[PDB]
Amino acid sequence: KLLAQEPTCPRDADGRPRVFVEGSGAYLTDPDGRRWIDFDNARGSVVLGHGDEEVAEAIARAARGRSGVGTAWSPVLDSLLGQLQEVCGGDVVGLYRTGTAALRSVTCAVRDARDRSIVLSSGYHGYDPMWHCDEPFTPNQHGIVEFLFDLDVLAEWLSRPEQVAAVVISPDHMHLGERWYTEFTRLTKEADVPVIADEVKVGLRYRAGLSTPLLDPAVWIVAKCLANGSPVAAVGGDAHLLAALEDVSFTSYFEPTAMAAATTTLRRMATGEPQQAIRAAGDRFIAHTRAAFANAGVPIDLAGNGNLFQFVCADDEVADAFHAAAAAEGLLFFEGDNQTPSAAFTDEVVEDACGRIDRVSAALTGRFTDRELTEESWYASAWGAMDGLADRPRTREETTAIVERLWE
Amino acid sequence: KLLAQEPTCPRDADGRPRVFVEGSGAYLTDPDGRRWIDFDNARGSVVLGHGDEEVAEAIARAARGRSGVGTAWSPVLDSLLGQLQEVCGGDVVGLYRTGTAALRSVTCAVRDARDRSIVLSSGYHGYDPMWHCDEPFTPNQHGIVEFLFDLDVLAEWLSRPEQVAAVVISPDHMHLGERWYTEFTRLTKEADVPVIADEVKVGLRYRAGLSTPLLDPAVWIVAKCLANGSPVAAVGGDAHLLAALEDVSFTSYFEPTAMAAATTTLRRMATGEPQQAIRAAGDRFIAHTRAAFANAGVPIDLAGNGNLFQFVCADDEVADAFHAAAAAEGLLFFEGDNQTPSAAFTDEVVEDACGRIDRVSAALTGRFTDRELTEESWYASAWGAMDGLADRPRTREETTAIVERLWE
Ligand SMILES: *Cc1c(COP(=O)(O)O)cnc(C)c1O
Ligand SMILES: *Cc1c(COP(=O)(O)O)cnc(C)c1O
Ligand SMILES: [Mg+2]
Ligand SMILES: [Mg+2]
Repeated sequence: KLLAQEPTCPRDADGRPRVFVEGSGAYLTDPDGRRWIDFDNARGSVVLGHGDEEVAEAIARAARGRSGVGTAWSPVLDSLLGQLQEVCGGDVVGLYRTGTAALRSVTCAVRDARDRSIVLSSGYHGYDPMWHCDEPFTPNQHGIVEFLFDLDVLAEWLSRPEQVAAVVISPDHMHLGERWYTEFTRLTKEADVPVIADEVKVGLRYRAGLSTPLLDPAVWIVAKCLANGSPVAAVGGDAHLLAALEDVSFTSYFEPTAMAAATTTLRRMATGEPQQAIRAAGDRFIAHTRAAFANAGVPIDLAGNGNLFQFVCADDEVADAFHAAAAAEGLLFFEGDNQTPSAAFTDEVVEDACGRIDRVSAALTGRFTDRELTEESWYASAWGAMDGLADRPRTREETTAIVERLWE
Repeated sequence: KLLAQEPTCPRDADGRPRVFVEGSGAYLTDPDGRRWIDFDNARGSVVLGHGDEEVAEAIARAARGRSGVGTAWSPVLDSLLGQLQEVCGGDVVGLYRTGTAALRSVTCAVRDARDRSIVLSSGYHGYDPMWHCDEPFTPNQHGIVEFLFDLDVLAEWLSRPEQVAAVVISPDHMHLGERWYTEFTRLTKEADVPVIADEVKVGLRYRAGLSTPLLDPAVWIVAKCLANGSPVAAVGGDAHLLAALEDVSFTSYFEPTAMAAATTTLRRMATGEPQQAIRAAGDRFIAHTRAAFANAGVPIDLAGNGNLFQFVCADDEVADAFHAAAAAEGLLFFEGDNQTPSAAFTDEVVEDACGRIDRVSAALTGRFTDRELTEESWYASAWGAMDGLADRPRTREETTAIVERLWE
């Protein structure tokens, strides 16, 4: 009753936040002592695992003042900035406390440097009201045009390239492939319009770097993979587009526990070793689950890979039944959105999770055999998880019909 | 070089950041092993002392997953929200990662609820470009009117109150007295315009509550005194003005180390005991330093009190020489701004700092004896530390002259 905000979090079927009292690695414990396997992982920001020991020891030393103070530049900051530039590229780098703050700051800075008013956007960029819009494909009151990853609309807006400050996208790799990224980059290069790659979710997710070499971002942002859940985001890119960042400073800039979390995690994510382990383990879970449902006649498929995947259900009634059965087995999925295992999702947790999925599959068998995964199923599922239109062959008239069906 | 941002931090006379390796209580150690006394304390957010052990134990346990996980609601959140409402009041509360994010979100929410576009503002509210303006006393492109704590200008804008959504001020108590606040509240009550009290700096600074009962804020924000430097800011107040906060959610919302720091610190700040201890110790330092300078003919005075004070120097050459001498003695002041001791500024540290000040005063003696603090000295110093005009008697035409002198 006291909270004015509505934070995104796991909720029961009555909409009440699920409470978890502790976590370790891949397991959460609820107030009754029941253990759940976490695939949500603070919306994909816990990539090493809850309570990771190396990060925990670094945070504890930082909390005791051993690794610098919030008052001043610390011996480890240069190494953080240098590694961010080595891994992600760019002339210059910047730090923020949320993805939302980073996205607003760089978008305003790029727009100011470009002295142009229109920003073409796809994907979620945070909670700030500058991104709110009543309708797609037209400018909101902040000059932002949502284009739902539709390249026909993008091409039309880029046909008047001089009024476009930038194109900002949150890259998705479950439903957008090589053809989409090749054409996206072709259009933006042709228009000579800088690209802001919002990689808050996919930067460092798949490898020690940004998510695809088919993008040539003028500015990038990463965050969820950077600090095992501690509140750090980073940006980098062309110096002149980020000139306005000279005005950015905030009180907790040098706070040592955030710095310990980001440096310790980035050093490990820069080895590529966590992403390779998660990919293998998550891929085994996906393969098992896809086969389990298909053999049981359960109309649920999967998209994505071990690092980041989603469930595709025939309809919302199947999805509701799936989520209720998953919760009953102690599987904690980010409902309707993307599942992101951490490095604590090891071979033994995979076996546990596969066993829980066997019980989920048994619980759904015979209930929805008549339902089919349709083109509509895939569009609706993708929309819920990557905030726009899947790259599936479609006509322009179908684009309109899908958007009218799925908007709001 | 790599950093696109310009974070506020202690810098040498060439503008290079000073590095500190570790800190404990009130003492910092530099790369050469020299011990410095911190009066900056992460811009006033370290109020218990660097590496406070009780906070460090709470942070370390949270870092091991023992006190909730970033994935989900945990009991510590319920306790923090209740503590905030108990100490600061209000219908509802919200949490943010910086003061800047809190001020932008609250201001946007209040403007939306009030369905009016003009916001009257004094004081610093964070780094967001919404606060930037070319000129005081006129609306910027976001509808914000800077009025530099001038009540004649405020009265002028409030004489046509229906266009005014809110008045947001960062209360200063070094240069604005009880009569300023009585008239401010009289004017805003008369206009029936809600007040947003940006208490990011002074909330809980002087006692276990907001900074003055002479203000009647519809919405408050606190942060620097909340979490001993960990990145937490809080807001609260009238539910209808904060309705838009339902749209606020961010990935690290449930991050456990931040909540551990905030609950542990707030528990102590709620007793009023740290603020009383700091007041006493800082007052002893102020008294010693005022006399040391005055008795040596050094034209530097102090304003404020033990919780929050500043140096008032005759001119910029005196200020530069003072800062260089202080650094040479290992005194770390927030240059040109406010000094905010922590609860680790105990009798022993007071004695050490007073001896260091004796050497600063010795280094300055005989260099500036012929100079005096003028009204210009006081306006210039106050402008640098509290971001507007001191409450000194002046005409409307004199307001114009001071502002023309001091506006960048
Ligand atoms: C979550 C997310 C953001 C916002 O990050 P916060 O830290 O939650 O503000 C921005 N962009 C993308 C692509 C995201 O997934
Ligand atoms: C420092 C400060 C802010 C901004 O807070 P950050 O956490 O630095 O963004 C806002 N208001 C006041 C009064 C401040 O002193
Ligand atoms: Mg989503
Ligand atoms: Mg200041």
